[PDB]
Amino acid sequence: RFLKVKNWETDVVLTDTLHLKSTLETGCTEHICMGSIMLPTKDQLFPLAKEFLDQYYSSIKRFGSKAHMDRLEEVNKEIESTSTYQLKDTELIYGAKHAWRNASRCVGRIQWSKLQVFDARDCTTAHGMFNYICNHVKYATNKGNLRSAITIFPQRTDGKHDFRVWNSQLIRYAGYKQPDGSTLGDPANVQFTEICIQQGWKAPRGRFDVLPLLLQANGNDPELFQIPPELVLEVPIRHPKFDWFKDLGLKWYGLPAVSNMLLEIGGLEFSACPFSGWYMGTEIGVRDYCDNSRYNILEEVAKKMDLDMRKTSSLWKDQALVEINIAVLYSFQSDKVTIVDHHSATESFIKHMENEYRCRGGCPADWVWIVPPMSGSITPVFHQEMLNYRLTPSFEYQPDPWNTHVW
Amino acid sequence: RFLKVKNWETDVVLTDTLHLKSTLETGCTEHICMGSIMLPVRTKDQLFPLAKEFLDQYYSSIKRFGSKAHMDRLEEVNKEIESTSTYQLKDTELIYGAKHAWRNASRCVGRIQWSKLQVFDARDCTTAHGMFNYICNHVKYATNKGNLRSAITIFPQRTDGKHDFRVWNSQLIRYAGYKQPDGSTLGDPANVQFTEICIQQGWKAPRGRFDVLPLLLQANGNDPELFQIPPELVLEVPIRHPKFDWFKDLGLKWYGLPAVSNMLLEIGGLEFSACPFSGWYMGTEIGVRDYCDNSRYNILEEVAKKMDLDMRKTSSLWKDQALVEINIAVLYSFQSDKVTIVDHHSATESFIKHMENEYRCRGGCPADWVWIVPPMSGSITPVFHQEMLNYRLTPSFEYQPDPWNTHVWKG
Ligand code: HEM
Ligand code: HEM
Ligand SMILES: N=C(Nc1cccc(OCCOc2cccc(NC(=N)c3cccs3)c2)c1)c1cccs1
Ligand SMILES: N=C(Nc1cccc(OCCOc2cccc(NC(=N)c3cccs3)c2)c1)c1cccs1
Ligand SMILES: C[C@H](O)[C@H](O)[C@H]1CNc2nc(N)[nH]c(=O)c2N1
Ligand SMILES: C[C@H](O)[C@H](O)[C@H]1CNc2nc(N)[nH]c(=O)c2N1
Ligand SMILES: [Zn+2]
Repeated sequence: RFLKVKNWETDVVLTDTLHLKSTLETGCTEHICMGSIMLPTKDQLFPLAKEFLDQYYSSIKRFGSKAHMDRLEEVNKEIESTSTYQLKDTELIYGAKHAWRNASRCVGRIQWSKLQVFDARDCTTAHGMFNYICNHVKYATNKGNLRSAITIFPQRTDGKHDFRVWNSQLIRYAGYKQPDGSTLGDPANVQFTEICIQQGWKAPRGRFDVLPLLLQANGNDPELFQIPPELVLEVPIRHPKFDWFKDLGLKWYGLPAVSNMLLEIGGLEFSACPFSGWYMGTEIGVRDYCDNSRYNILEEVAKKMDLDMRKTSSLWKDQALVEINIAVLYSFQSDKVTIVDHHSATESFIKHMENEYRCRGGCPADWVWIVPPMSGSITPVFHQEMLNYRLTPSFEYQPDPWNTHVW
Repeated sequence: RFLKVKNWETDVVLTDTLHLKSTLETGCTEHICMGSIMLPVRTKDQLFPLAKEFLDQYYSSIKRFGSKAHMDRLEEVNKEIESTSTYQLKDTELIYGAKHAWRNASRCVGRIQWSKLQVFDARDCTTAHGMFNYICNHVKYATNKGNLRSAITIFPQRTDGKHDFRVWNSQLIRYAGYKQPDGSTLGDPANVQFTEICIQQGWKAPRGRFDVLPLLLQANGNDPELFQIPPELVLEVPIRHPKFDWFKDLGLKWYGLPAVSNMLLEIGGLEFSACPFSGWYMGTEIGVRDYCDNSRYNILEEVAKKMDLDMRKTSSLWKDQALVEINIAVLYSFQSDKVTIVDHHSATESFIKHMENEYRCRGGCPADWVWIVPPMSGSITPVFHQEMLNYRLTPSFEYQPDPWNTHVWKG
């Protein structure tokens, strides 16, 4: 019931009790571990509301105070009557920060309590959503000095009136499958790029075309909007030693802003809740550039490096991978856009884990996601046992809106 | 129940039914995942069903399930268990069992090779001197002058738990570690505790950085005894780099034969506490873990210095750059010396094909992602993008406690 996790590099042992408040389910059973699988009513709501308000009033040292019991009563009445309820701003801010705090796949959680929350619950149209999103982008970008932020649109009601950002992130590059047969731009978004075009977007038809936003208010059909390019901070990618590198023509955007997730607070569902922080360098240089299904440039870079590409055992993929990643880090740093390297982010996370064990009794952590996609064992997280369990408030996946929306 | 796994690079979907034959536990539940936790005497009572399960499997594999040979063997084993409280495997069953334990090893990326395993039956062994002799023959046969051949040597099974056969070494060939009075370590930090046991037991330690440890062998529950493996039997590779000439001057070498000797082999409920097995190395095992772990030889800094990387900020990725060079060096040295090694691209690719084949022919392939994904360059290997299901089949290899922790000294 009280579980230990060991670091094998340092022998440090931490004791986890926090998991015993695990509300949701993992995918795993006594018989089968699913640790590597990507995705394994009025009276439903009151338990959920109560559990949440209990931890809220607990966090501000007021558990079992008149104000506590009075708020339980009030929410109880509102549910009983309206079949939902509204969070106070304070509860909203706390819930959002905790959804991030509880994100077991997130290495960047040392930062969890410095989160700017933009309350967009009064939003009614896609234009209003667009306004809110531009403001969020400008605020978070902050001329390169990135600041974490979330903008929270109205909660689900009867589930026919959902707010959705159809983009998977606010800022992504377009994907076009060509008469050629290959893929121009980013193949991850080919489907979304066509949904945009079939909706009316005019594609500059290049390799790094910032996609238009595609926004759905109150259950209506989504609308297209171009983010002011002055709001979209981009970084040309160059190497501190290879001058031919620039000629590959690589760029990336400064602001990662996840916009397809569902935020659950006290049983309430926020289906549009775009949030942003900043990149760990390997996200761009390992995954975005080098995944076979992505910009897949390893082969191109290895050539320019004139590595021996004759045999996998020369480790040419590996040598290139590193250079690409030194470049990404160098470029962002040079242009003074916030980025973190995987060494630094993982050391931060170990420090964060320690804090959370000490101050909270634990820290849900998904090793499969926390270990960076390169250089795993030379980062301290590789040697750290983690326990993964699901706490609420949380961020959850939700189906792509096109697979649900009725026109 | 039918379970699906997807590969996110290829969209290939596989269906697992094999997980339904899974007996043992994972550590996980509906409410917690222990997927990254390194480690999460039987009566007749429990022995009967385990023996039967195993013999049903064995008799299915040979296409004789429900045969008279199948039933007779069931009766015979059953009679032996209630007469003697245990039983003996036939040679054929032992061989099949050891093969299947390997095939069922979900942390093993090398399983494409599972069916080519040389099994050495050391069940007539009675003394530590006998064990030394078996282990020398295994080392020589496996090494095969650099052209490595997989093998396992199976010493007698557990009886009452007071008569265990154990190899105290964690692998047959491993380098000494010595903690110095100044807090630093000479040789391999992973082996300090074992090295000290050896010295205590009377080993005269050369006290250098690459001293091959003596075998420490326990027969029949007796106190263990020390033996030196003949040096002529220990194949080693000096480490050099194909472009970096100062690399040899780092003074590194490694042994060619990885041979694990501290695991427990479980077959039909029988427990084989000494079952050293060997194959060959994946390059990263030496180049990433053995040399570059902070708690191991930890040569990353010295290598980085000599490459003259900028070591003042981690975001230079100097650690990453040096790691790759060390690993290129390991593969180059082994290949140049004609000692079998496999790089992590080639091994993980083979594993993916093995895995798809296993889904087709067997209905599944238990696989531990945490262990199967290499310790460098994860996402540029096809296993990183492969969803895997982890579950436990027998026959199996299991952990067991280090014997110095449980042994009753006879004196
Ligand atoms: C402050 C800078 C931040 C850094 C460096 C950081 C780092 C990361 C990284 C590297 C991943 C894995 C992503 C992938 O492989 O696609 C991740 C996942 C995640 N992060 Fe953080 N993060 C940061 C801020 C945040 C913020 C502000 C939130 C929410 C408020 C958050 C919530 C999550 C969630 C929900 C996931 C998992 C997404 C999924 O499961 O697909 N992150 N983060
Ligand atoms: C034939 C060449 C082979 C290669 C390249 C190979 C590769 C590997 C590698 C890289 C690991 C991870 C080890 C670590 O990180 O320490 C591993 C684990 C394992 N392998 Fe294989 N292997 C091979 C043959 C075998 C054989 C012959 C057996 C048994 C007959 C075996 C059984 C296992 C087991 C039980 C583990 C898990 C160890 C543990 O849980 O600590 N391997 N193998
Ligand atoms: N990239 C793919 N798909 C895909 C398509 C569209 C979006 C997408 O995003 C994955 C989620 O990305 C995240 C999630 C959380 C955090 C981050 N990275 C960040 N640093 C932050 C985002 C927001 C705050 S921090 C990125 C992934 C695929 C490759 C191979 C098969 S599918
Ligand atoms: N390396 C450590 N300890 C340690 C000591 C002695 C042995 C040891 O080995 C770990 C397991 O080793 C394996 C297991 C299975 C396969 C392999 N590698 C192989 N290619 C094969 C070995 C035998 C057949 S194939 C290595 C690990 C530690 C570092 C930090 C904390 S503990
Ligand atoms: C805590 C974690 O499970 C531990 O450090 C693991 C991670 N993955 C591993 N994978 C392999 N192949 N070998 C290992 O020793 C480890 N160590
Ligand atoms: C199948 C496997 O779980 C999947 O490829 C995961 C592995 N670990 C990951 N880790 C991170 N951080 N991001 C990812 O997209 C993935 N992909
Ligand atoms: Zn699990």
